[PDB]
Amino acid sequence: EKQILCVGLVVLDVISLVDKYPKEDSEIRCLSQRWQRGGNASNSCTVLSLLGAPCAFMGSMAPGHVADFLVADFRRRGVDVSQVAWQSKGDTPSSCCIINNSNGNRTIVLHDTSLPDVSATDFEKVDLTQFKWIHIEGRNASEQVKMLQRIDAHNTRQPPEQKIRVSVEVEKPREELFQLFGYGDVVFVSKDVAKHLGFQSAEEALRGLYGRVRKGAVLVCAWAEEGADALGPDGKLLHSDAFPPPRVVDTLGAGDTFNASVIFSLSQGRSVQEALRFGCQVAGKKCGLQGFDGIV
Amino acid sequence: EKQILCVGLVVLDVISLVDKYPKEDSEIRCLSQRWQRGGNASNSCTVLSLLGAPCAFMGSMAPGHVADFLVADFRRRGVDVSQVAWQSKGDTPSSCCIINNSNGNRTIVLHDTSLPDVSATDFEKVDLTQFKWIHIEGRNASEQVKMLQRIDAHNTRQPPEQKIRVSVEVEKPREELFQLFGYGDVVFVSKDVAKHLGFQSAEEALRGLYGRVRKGAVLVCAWAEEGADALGPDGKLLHSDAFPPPRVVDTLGAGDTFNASVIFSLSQGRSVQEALRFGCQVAGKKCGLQGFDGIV
Repeated sequence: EKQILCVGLVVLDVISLVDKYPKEDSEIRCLSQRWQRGGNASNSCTVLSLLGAPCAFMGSMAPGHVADFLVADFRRRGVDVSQVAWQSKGDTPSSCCIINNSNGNRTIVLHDTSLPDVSATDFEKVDLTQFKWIHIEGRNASEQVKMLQRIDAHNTRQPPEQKIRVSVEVEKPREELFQLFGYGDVVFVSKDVAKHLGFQSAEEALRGLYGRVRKGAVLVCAWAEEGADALGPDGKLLHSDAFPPPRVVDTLGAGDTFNASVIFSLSQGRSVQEALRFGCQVAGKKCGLQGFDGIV
Repeated sequence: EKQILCVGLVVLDVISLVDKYPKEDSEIRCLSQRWQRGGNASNSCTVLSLLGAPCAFMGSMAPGHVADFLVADFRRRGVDVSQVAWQSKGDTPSSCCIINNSNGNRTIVLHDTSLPDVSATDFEKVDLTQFKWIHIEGRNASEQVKMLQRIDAHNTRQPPEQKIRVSVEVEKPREELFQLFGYGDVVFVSKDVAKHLGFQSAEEALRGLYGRVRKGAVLVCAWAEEGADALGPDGKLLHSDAFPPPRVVDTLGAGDTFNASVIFSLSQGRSVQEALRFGCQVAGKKCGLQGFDGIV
């Protein structure tokens, strides 16, 4: 059975919950503390795996303690890591995150050696016959365009039933990523890119950005508590409410859980409306849980 | 040569070395990062190892990756882990440590909650004929006294020449530990404890607290830049100046280096006076060093 590939960043977050932020030069105990693999492409694989869809992660890593921990996690959850671009030097990104018990505050100390990004030449070496869906976390745009072009060229030599579906996320606020909009069957734009572009709601954003997508494509924008919306080539704006959990305990990865869910659903041949709804159910559920496990 | 046994915590410390201490609700970018075996008894075994002294660690660990790292590290250093108390489930202690670059202060967010402690039951299964010196990190006091009494019971049927020497560390400001004083030939008390009880200097700390030890014991107190002092049965107050590094960069475990150096010095039949200086020479140098390698 063909897998879903997710190209993006990975990170080891060490998350600590405390009652009060630590005064310098002190030793205090934790309420809780967990080690969690993260990064957008990385979380989507976590969700795709729990939802029972075979998937693969491709990103940059370097050998070391963190990579070892990260690869172990991937494997345990069944995520394929064969396509990973290993680098000669640097460390795989890691961070320690202290979380305040009442204030909700989050201080992050981050270790990141600027590993070269997955390049077009890295992606040339990936055999595409294994994949049914590919999803690219927008980062180094001009290289990623080459990748998307490579996929486009692949699809032209294939019957429709066997074409690879492609999705793209534009989640950081940078001029360079705009070029991604023109590729992919599904394009995810985040609230924060949307608001930074001056848009005040998911409706405006879709209607404002749709002109930038390849013909036939679908633009999706999830707006947290206000649900999620989408716009297709037929111009009807599809909506889903959010599914707020009784208490929102953890938000880290909710957007990644949204995207993976929409991908999974469209992947299973469901409709955009259905996929929007599904994305919202799963994301809301995750928000009432520590990490990703209890989603399914 | 018989082994020195160290009883207490073992921890996988995630050190992050930063420019300035970070402000709450902010994302600072790390200078360097690493994993270190830590925990008080654990660090003392690292130091005891570097001096060339055979040693063994006893504490609670639990199956998983964290234990794999720590155990591996114990072996890299020759430390005997056969006396360890393996639990069936739960997670081995781990922590997030932030070290300042300029001042060199260390801030610890420890996670030592999961596992049950080394019980007095566990300790009876220890062949006391293997060790010449048993050191106990003061933690679960009421069980630790049982262990100490069992050692006292053992010494009774052994001549002065070949009789196990015992020490205790009182490092946390929790009343529960006050009992431990009456046991052990050498009783380490820290600056963090001394100040909690209202003591201004290392001298007044020893004077006030000596009535608490057993007849003929040695009360030690290290006080960072102000060296370290000691008081025995005779009553002559021995002191030592501090040997500061050319540039203080890492304080994390400096106390655990002092203790270890004093224990070592003493077990090799030197005097309290010489022991102190050695504690200060080595503890000091460890402060100009990122890690424990190079302290001798």
